Amino acid sequence: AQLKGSKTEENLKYAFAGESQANRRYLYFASKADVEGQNDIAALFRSTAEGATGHAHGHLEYLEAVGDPATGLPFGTSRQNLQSAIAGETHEYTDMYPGMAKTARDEGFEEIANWFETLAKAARSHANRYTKALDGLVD
Amino acid sequence: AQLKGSKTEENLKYAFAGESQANRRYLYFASKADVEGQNDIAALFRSTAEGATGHAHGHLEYLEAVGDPATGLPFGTSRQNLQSAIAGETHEYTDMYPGMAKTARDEGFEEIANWFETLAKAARSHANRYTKALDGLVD
Repeated sequence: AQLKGSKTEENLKYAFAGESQANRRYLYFASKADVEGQNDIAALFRSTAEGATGHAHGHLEYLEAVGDPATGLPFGTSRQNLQSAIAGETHEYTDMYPGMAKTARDEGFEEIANWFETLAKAARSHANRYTKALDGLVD
Repeated sequence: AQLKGSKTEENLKYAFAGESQANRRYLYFASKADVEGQNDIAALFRSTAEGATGHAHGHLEYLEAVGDPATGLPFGTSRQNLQSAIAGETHEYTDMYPGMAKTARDEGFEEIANWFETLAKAARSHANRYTKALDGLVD
């Protein structure tokens, strides 16, 4: 409770975002090393990526006291988690990805705009699957 | 249309941050569902998390030439990837995590301050390991 509204809450959200991206980045770097045949480098990136998973996990555990960094909604139980995932996916397909696609098209990046539209379609599908799972949940 | 400096470059970085966090959040939610015995919700979170990994990979593919979301540095080859990883980890241990630790301590969240300090030390260790890997890289 004391954490809500603090600068530390904001720092935990920022650090969660950074560590989440670090895992994704390090896995991407590992996949590039795979193709290069840099097998030791790939293993190092995968090991450090696992460290970033633990860091992000810890940040999110502290944030369970205040809300999901992506939606502000409570998280913990599957009911709460599904409700938050639905809100996030709905934001992605309604606003974020279509907005990014329009700007990509405005700026002349047609392939990127189509990519964003593909991800809007994916987010709509994921929102609908989460909604169905929530409907079926008896707790 | 030049991607570097465009609004679309910034949107790719932002979308990458969101998809990265989505994977981390969804794996956390999947583990909560495991404990509750909600096996299908757990699998659904894991399946959707795997989709988020693909989305993040696709965003990074577009960003290779313009710069790593975390550092602004070019990425793609193992040498570039190690240089960028070192830069990012060095920022975490010299600036980001120490600053977050100081703020948490000032706000009275002593355990969280120690958590940030632990992560500063971890980032220093990551930077050191990446530096040794770069120093011996055969490319």
